[PDB]
Amino acid sequence: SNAMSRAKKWVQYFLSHRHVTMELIHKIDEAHYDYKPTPTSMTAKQLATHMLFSFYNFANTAKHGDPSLFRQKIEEPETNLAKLAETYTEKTRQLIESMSDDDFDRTLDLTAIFGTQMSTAQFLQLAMDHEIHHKGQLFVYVRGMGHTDLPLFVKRG
Amino acid sequence: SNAMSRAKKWVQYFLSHRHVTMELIHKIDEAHYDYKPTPTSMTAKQLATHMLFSFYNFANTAKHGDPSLFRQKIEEPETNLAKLAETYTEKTRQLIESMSDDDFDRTLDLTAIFGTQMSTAQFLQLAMDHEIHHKGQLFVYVRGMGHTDLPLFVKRG
Ligand code: NI
Ligand code: NI
Repeated sequence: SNAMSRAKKWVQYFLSHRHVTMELIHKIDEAHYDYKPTPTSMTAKQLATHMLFSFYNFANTAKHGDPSLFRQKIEEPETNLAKLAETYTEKTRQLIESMSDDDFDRTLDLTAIFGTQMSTAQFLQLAMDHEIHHKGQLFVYVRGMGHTDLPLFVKRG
Repeated sequence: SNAMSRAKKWVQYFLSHRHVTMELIHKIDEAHYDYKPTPTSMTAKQLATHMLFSFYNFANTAKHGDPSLFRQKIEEPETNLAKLAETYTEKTRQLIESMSDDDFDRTLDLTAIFGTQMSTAQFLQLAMDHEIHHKGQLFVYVRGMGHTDLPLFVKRG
């Protein structure tokens, strides 16, 4: 029988990147929450928050096959990035882990949003691309704040 | 005969990102070739070059199922980024497009390099993650140079 479900594969793929995101987030102290590489860039706190919430929305939508969920506003009082990070990483992990293998084949009607329909797997690949994209930026932020010992962009696990 | 048009799917996936990379590269004039967001960061030219060459090596290696190709040094006189970009984007596109669907299942012995064996498809996903990762950084560079009208990080359709 299969050693792992699709869900389990996606979760490992997710974590191989999100773990790095979290390592980077821990290098950001309150003093740099509002750091910006450029005058028109997001603050570090904005960037990190956007990554956590946006991915949660992708997973949430994917899990429930419901496109309306996608732009549902997340209101969270947490304030402390690191705690926020661990909270939403766990919520996101659990959503994905709870999916069946057919769920990944379900078609999502996203014309209203991406102007197109899409398999749940393509949709999740988009969420990954989005996370990897922003993590790349986060790398630049963190070096800008002066940190030089940075993790590999992706974890061997 | 390739029932899944794997190559063709990968190519479309590749281009949906590489096209944005190229749009960004065109916003970089010779005057900013050596721009760096931080004193310890790669220059814009170094970053863009690294993306073009690294991906070419992934594809090259994938196409020929030959791990030795991977760290083969690329020597290129071009100098002009944009031309370099279009040249290597086309070479990369052609390599991937010329692959059969079984090629994507071939196992690559990469212990010497990543300390692990890997399917060609996982290997190509790594190449994509790497491109997306660096394109994220390139976005920070380009805003830093002063450009504010930036493409979406990925082109759909
Ligand atoms: Ni975003
Ligand atoms: Ni790299």
